[PDB]
Amino acid sequence: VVFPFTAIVGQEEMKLALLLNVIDPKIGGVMIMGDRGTGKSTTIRALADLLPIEFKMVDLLAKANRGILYVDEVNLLDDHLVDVLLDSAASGARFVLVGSGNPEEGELRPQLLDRFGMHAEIHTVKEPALRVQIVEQRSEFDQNPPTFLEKYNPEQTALQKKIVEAQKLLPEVKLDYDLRVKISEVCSELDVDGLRGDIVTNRAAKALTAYEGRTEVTVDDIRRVITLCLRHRLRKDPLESIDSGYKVEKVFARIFGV
Amino acid sequence: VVFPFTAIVGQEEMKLALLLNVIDPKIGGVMIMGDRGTGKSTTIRALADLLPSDPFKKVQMVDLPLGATEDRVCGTIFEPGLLAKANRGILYVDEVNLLDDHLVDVLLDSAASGWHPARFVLVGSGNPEEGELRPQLLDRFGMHAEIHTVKEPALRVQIVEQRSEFDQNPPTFLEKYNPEQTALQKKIVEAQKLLPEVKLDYDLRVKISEVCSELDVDGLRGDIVTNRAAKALTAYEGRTEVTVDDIRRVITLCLRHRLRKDPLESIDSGYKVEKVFARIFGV
Amino acid sequence: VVFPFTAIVGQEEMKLALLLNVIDPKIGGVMIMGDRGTGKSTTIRALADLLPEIPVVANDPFNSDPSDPDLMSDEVRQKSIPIEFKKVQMVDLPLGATEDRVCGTIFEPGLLAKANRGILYVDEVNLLDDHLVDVLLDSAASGWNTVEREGISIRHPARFVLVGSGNPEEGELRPQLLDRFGMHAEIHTVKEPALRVQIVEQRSEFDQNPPTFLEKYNPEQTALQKKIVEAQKLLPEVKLDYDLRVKISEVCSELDVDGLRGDIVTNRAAKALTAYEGRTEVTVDDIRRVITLCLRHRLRKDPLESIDSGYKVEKVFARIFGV
Amino acid sequence: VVFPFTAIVGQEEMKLALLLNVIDPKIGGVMIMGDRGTGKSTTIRALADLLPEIPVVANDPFNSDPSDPDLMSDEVRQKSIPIEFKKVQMVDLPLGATEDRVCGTIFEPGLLAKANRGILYVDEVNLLDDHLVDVLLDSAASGWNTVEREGISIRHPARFVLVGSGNPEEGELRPQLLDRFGMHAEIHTVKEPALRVQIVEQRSEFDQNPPTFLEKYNPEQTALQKKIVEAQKLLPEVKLDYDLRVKISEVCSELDVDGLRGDIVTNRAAKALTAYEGRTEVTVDDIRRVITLCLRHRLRKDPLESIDSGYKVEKVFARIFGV
Amino acid sequence: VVFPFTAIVGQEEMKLALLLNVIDPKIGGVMIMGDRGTGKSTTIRALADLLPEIPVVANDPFNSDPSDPDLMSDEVRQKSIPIEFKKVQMVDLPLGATEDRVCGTIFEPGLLAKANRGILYVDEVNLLDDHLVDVLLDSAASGWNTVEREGISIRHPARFVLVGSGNPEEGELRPQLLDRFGMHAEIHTVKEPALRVQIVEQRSEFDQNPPTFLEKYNPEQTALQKKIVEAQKLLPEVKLDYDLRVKISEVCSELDVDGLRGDIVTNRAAKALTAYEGRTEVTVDDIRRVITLCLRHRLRKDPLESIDSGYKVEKVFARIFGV
Amino acid sequence: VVFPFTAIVGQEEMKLALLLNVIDPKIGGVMIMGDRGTGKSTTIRALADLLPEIPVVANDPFNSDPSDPDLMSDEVRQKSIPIEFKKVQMVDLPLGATEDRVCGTIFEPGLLAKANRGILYVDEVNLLDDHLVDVLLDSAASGWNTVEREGISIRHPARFVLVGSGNPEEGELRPQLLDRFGMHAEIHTVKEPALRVQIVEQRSEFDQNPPTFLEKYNPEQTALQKKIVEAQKLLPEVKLDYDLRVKISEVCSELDVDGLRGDIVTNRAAKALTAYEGRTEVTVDDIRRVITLCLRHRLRKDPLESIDSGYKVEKVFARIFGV
Ligand SMILES: Nc1ncnc2c1ncn2[C@@H]1O[C@H](COP(=O)(O)OP(=O)(O)OP(=O)(O)O)[C@@H](O)[C@H]1O
Ligand SMILES: Nc1ncnc2c1ncn2[C@@H]1O[C@H](COP(=O)(O)OP(=O)(O)OP(=O)(O)O)[C@@H](O)[C@H]1O
Ligand SMILES: Nc1ncnc2c1ncn2[C@@H]1O[C@H](COP(=O)(O)OP(=O)(O)OP(=O)(O)O)[C@@H](O)[C@H]1O
Ligand SMILES: Nc1ncnc2c1ncn2[C@@H]1O[C@H](COP(=O)(O)OP(=O)(O)OP(=O)(O)O)[C@@H](O)[C@H]1O
Ligand SMILES: Nc1ncnc2c1ncn2[C@@H]1O[C@H](COP(=O)(O)OP(=O)(O)O)[C@@H](O)[C@H]1O
Ligand SMILES: Nc1ncnc2c1ncn2[C@@H]1O[C@H](COP(=O)(O)OP(=O)(O)O)[C@@H](O)[C@H]1O
Ligand SMILES: [Mg+2]
Ligand SMILES: [Mg+2]
Ligand SMILES: [Mg+2]
Ligand SMILES: [Mg+2]
Repeated sequence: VVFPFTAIVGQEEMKLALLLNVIDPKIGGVMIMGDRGTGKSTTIRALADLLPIEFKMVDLLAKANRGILYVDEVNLLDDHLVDVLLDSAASGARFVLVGSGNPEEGELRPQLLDRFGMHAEIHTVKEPALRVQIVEQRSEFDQNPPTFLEKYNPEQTALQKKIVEAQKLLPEVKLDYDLRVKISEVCSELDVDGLRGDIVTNRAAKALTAYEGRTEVTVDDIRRVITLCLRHRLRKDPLESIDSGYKVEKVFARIFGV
Repeated sequence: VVFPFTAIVGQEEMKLALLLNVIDPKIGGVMIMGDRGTGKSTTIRALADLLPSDPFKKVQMVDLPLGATEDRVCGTIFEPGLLAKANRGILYVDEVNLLDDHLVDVLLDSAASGWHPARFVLVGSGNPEEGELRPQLLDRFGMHAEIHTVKEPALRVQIVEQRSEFDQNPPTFLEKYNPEQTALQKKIVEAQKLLPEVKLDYDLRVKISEVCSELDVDGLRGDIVTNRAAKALTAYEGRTEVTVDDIRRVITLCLRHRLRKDPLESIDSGYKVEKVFARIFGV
Repeated sequence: VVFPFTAIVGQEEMKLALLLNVIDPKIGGVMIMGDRGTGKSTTIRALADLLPEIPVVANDPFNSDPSDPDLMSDEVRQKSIPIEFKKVQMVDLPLGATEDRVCGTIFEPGLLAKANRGILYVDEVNLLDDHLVDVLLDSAASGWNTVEREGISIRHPARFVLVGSGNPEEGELRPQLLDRFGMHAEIHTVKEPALRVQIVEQRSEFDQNPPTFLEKYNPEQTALQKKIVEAQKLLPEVKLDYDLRVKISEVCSELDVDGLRGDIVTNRAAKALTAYEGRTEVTVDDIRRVITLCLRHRLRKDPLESIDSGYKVEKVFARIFGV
Repeated sequence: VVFPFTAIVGQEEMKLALLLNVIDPKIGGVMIMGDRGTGKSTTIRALADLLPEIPVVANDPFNSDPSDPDLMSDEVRQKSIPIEFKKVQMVDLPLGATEDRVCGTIFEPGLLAKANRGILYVDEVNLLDDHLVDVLLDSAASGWNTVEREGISIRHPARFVLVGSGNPEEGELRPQLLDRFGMHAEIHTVKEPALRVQIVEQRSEFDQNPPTFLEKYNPEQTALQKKIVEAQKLLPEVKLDYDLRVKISEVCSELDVDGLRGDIVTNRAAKALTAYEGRTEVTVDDIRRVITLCLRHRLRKDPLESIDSGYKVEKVFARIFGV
Repeated sequence: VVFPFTAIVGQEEMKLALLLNVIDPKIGGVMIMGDRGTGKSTTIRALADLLPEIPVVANDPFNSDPSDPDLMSDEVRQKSIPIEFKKVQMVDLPLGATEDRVCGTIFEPGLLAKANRGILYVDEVNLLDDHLVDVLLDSAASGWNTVEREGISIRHPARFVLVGSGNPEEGELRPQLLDRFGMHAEIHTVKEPALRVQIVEQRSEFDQNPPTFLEKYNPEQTALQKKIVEAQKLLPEVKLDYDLRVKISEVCSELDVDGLRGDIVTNRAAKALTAYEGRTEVTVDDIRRVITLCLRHRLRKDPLESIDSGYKVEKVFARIFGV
Repeated sequence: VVFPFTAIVGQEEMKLALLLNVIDPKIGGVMIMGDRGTGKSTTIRALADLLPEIPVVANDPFNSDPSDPDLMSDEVRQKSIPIEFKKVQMVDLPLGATEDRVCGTIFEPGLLAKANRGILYVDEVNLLDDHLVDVLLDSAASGWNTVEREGISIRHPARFVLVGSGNPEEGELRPQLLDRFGMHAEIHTVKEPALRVQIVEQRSEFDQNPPTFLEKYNPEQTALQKKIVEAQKLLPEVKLDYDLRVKISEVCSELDVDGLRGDIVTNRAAKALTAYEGRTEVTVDDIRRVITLCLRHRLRKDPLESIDSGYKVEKVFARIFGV
């Protein structure tokens, strides 16, 4: 037995990315770097559950037609891994290319690092009140599993209903041409080395609206996903005075105005 | 069903070289150069559909993964190998530099030798930004193209929309793009027969040999491919002649990669060739 | 036929860690590194006698337990005889060994197969080849055997303690393997002349005639055999106050430590130490005797180590608690 | 027929540690390192002649002790008799031998099985192979061996002296195996023409006629052989006075020798040397002759400093005792 | 279909070296070296067609002389006759070959057996090093190949011209393999604009139709492998004057080459060349035509000045000879 | 079928050692280093057909000795028969021989056993791996083999001369193996033009016809066999008086030589030389001719100094010999 998806607290970057990937798998995969203790492998296994013939998870070549695939070892991979990711999003086995990375040791190669389309980072909690909450939850889980999940059972049905309703809202796009020109302009303003970025963000932010249930796409929607998919492609130079995400925010502000 | 070879926005450098190598099997391949993206792989797979031992069906494109050995490459036993599939087809090599072996040398040697006869094309790619190939092994390739990322808002949105369109309805689009594709196929079929009729003046041969000799280019490989490429281009334009202008359009990208590597200063690659061409010609 | 446990002179810190870990297997193992001599394993191999007893289903090569389906083997899960008194088994692997014995060979029983609910001892862990050491990282932290190859599949629970020793002036395992071991303790050399004379005389005396000497120490050691079973009974009665947890999670968070890996063990180590003493409540003193031992190899900082890690932990503890 | 022992000219220091090890088969081993030549490898192979007898049961590859019911290896423990006296054996392993015969694979007896309680000689231990050296790293100084190659996992007694030679120009020993040996003796070439003439003449004479050369020394060899047996029975009578045991321990403190192993071996050898002379009361100037050659290779020091590693031990000896 | 030899334009030096090596198959081969292009690997392939015929025994795994020697090689010695009068073959080895394949294993012949008394072509000799270059250091210059691998033990005759090429900007060879080569012919690319057009036209004409090209050159080329054969019969009739031989060694000693192999080669090459041109005598001109490109290969490396190769040899030859 | 040994032009010093190593086959060996060419590997190979005869036991592969001490292997020693008077042999191992055909395993007779009381020619000894040179290190200078690799436990009586060649422009020998060689000789290229003319003519004439050359150089060779047979029996008659044996060792003491093996060889080589010129009394000029090449390499190089080895040895001779 594993935690339900509504057990992780505070840290929420991966949730948005994984839920966006689940609704539409055309984006690709997600690359996450973080420590070996903060709980990267625990939260993902939760997402394996509560996933909506009569249909109702793979860990590292044929049984991948439905369901995500977790690698756990791609970071130290030297080569070949390119073959599996190319073959995945090439029709003749659609699945989510969720992956695990570490800030040190293997960092992959810029030739491959631009085949994924999503990237989020992990930061420390730095909160005594929250850490004791997590410790208490883990302890009461360890005391006995079965009664713990039943307590959090009610919200899982609501989450499933929301995901199912949002999945079938594909025609809701209403994406404005002027905003498409503006996003292409801001992306092309910095060095991106290809057209991989523009296609990913155009089909990502729109889908976020489908999560909420609205129809139109405004600046607020894009602002929350613009950094998350156009940061690791910004490998300008090792002279990193500040994190590239802040540079993305700077160019975002200088163009739209905020 | 795949993307047609007419909707690729811009990038006339790759298309011209690919067409020339298609209409002239003995040129010796291309080494498309550039950074990531910009449709290196889409164009190659878009070329295969646009196509109609010693003595016929539809052509097939053959590719191999980066991780391979002689178990599949050789195709040892009457088992036919991977190369024994393109008797009238094409073969693709990716990240050539990442393949540290003599297998790449074997493939180059198998070219221009129809004895198992294969007679395919040898498009090369990779090396976005990870060290140039060996100065010897790079000298057995016909022409060296180049790809650069488009820098403009008007096109950058359009291409994206175009791609999105192909995911709205992958079928029901070829008929919309049918008339453009058929025009190119008929033209290339016609041009494949007019080639053995071009005449090159002896006087221009002296001038082109002088142009080659003025540069400190080693060997004679720079004067066995240009003569064929100019004839192929002139035949492609549907004529039986050659002027000084046609050679100019297939000389910069045919001999650029044979130049001296020495970084004495920052002379541009094509600028030196253009300067020499202007110096020894009346253009 | 070996050196009795209650004959070691000095080296108190290692004994405390070993007994604390053997009280409750939810520890994560113990790491021992230090100079030659000083009886690194002279003590570890002496733990065969000082062990409790557990019930095991009869004629079970996998050493399963009554019920406990979560960790119940195949022959009791899908098929479902009486249990009997049995001893906790300690097994060790040599530095030079093949890979056939460690894993399965096809079902044959592997080295880990006859290691459940026991203690795994490795000697000179810094000299083992990387081929074998990459298999233990699979069975550990997963609690399940993996070998199912050769066309026929087989599953097997696997859980041990994995305590080991080594030498610090040759290498330190892998950067990631250090996090598998929950506890880490080091030994120095006692330089008091009287203690050295005492240990030399003790070793010489035992070297004369084994059976007469060991029996002399019988009255004391047996008492320990009837003092460690008390901790395993009073353990599920200790309680922690919110003021204690809010500080055990504050001291760790103040230092640049990996998230929720150091706080969990320190919350389960001191809480068990009282059971060894015999009380039912935890005081501030009990924190001081386990805080240094637990948060040592998690402390990742700059390569410069002019200060002492134990000194840093003690001073931050004093500053936070005001002691 | 090999060179007789009591004919080697000079080299008094090296010609005593071997006898000390022969008298008491528990101290450890003697590793001899010196310049090329000097006959390091001719004394060791000639030691087989001067050799006492020990009792060992009949029809047993392990050569177990008929008494001491705690040392029975495999089946005579279950059976718990043709007791016979026998000469102890000498077995040397070649440098170009694999691990098949060193440990044992099939249960056939390995090379280590054939050298129980005897003498194991290694030639040019400086090189070996850095891979086979690991299996014997822990088998010695433990008294037990375990083999698990295929289908057999049995505990195997193993004890020997592990004498070895070397050359200090092809590398240095690993700082872990260096502590298994007991004493370290250095060799310096002779520098007097008369002795060189003597050794050349004696070698030529032996090469002239092997058999008639032995009779010129046989009574001396018999006389030496009688002395070893007598000193092998009077050993458990000597006794170290308590003040001396405290005094010797303080020497190990000042030199900062890591590990409490130098103290044990230094004490053990002092008793044996006294039994060789015939007395039964150790005294100062009797351990003075056995300390400088036992606290030299265990002395970690500054990379360069300025000591031959020989003056410091005697300086501390003089400071402590006073001579 | 291959490019006819007589159609190759230019390169009047390397053609001479190859032709002089074919007529007298004992000089020691050539080591053609130069920049890219210029057809270094075209002529070698072309020379296969223009080759003579030699007698050989049948059923023999490797070529051998029918009855000229006493056949001290293998069972042909005491078994002593089918002769097929076959043609000498061309054998080449790849850069990725392995040592066992070159010699043999459990008796399967290797590459050496095939390339005996023949032209063994080595591709890019500069890159190959260490492995599979030490075994070749005894098969040549001795005539006998010794194989003592995997128990199999025989003796193998072997001698070959060993024609090898390579690039001049990828390092230089070690001296041991450098002196096994007879001559050393350097290639320089044509630079006159009036000449390259001819090469381009000839290549284009050949590529248009490989047939109807040999007939355009068949009468001319068939007049080449008639002068060579006739030159072979005349060769064992030349008589170099004694006076010249004195002066030839003077150049060698004055230039201070290393060894003595630099004087046996020159005489044989001069005799073969003077037999090629038709006469049955030797003049000064014949020496000057081949001494330039024989000794230069063996000069001493010197980076202290800017003196090229061949220039010094010509200067010394002019100074010591007539004019 | 091979080049005659007595027709070698010049190089007297190389001819001296290869004869002294056959008259009394108890010296360590020889080592000759020099430039390319100059026939280092031609003189050595010509020695095969000029050797004496010794008795052998039946057809044993180990080449035992019937009328000799207890050195007749182990299987023959059970007896203590037919006599054949065979001729000694020389066996050479290649540059890439596998471990199977050096120590021997299966009992398949190894290469060392088949080269007992013979000569082992190690060509190009400058290029040999760190392996295959240790298994050769113990068999020499000890005269007993020990193979314990694959289930076989056999001790072989092995003894050879260990003749090796090579050139010094590719590395330096290891310190241990550099001492097993007996005497070291140097080769320098000839410079007189007339000698070069003679040597070229000789080689060309020999190559012209393999036979009908022994028919010329027969009488000058058959006299050498009876020149060595007589000298092989007068050796155990010559005695060096005690006056000079004291002096020779002094020389070594002055040169700071390492070991006492560099002094035994000279006292034996000097006795061998005087038995070759007919005399039966060693005097000066019979040890002066051999002390130069038997002590040249057993000397500390000390690259700080800039004095050649040859001059230093002769400089100190007159210091104590008054010349
Ligand atoms: N209480 C003690 N303190 C120190 N040394 C002791 C003590 N009791 C025994 N010894 C001795 O210390 C030595 C160390 O024993 P052990 O076999 O464990 O070696 P070690 O050096 O600790 O282990 P390793 O060689 O694996 O590092 C032995 O000689 C042992 O008799
Ligand atoms: N007292 C002595 N000191 C030195 N050498 C002696 C002495 N007595 C005899 N010798 C002779 O000196 C020689 C030394 O060679 P030996 O085989 O003993 O060396 P080793 O110990 O194997 O040397 P290495 O250190 O090179 O392995 C032998 O010929 C031996 O007979
Ligand atoms: N006389 C000639 N001189 C130079 N090139 C010639 C001559 N005759 C023909 N050629 C042509 O010149 C070209 C040189 O290419 P080729 O393959 O022979 O080069 P190469 O010397 O073998 O090169 P590499 O060093 O790369 O192996 C070929 O097309 C060959 O047909
Ligand atoms: N006495 C001699 N001195 C020098 N050279 C001689 C002598 N007798 C013959 N030669 C000839 O000199 C040449 C030397 O070549 P050889 O093969 O003997 O050299 P090497 O010493 O074996 O060389 P390497 O060091 O390459 O093994 C041969 O042609 C040989 O016939
Ligand atoms: N919400 C949470 N916040 C903090 N820590 C958590 C949380 N959930 C689980 N953990 C802890 O994190 C552990 C998993 O750490 P994780 O980083 O996934 O390991 P790894 O990176 O080695 O796979 C869990 O076993 C638990 O102790
Ligand atoms: N006309 C076009 N010009 C440039 N790029 C294009 C065009 N059409 C599609 N693409 C892009 O090319 C990408 C795939 O090719 P590419 O990434 O270049 O392959 P590779 O990375 O192997 O070179 C697609 O993601 C697509 O967005
Ligand atoms: Mg230990
Ligand atoms: Mg020795
Ligand atoms: Mg070539
Ligand atoms: Mg030779």
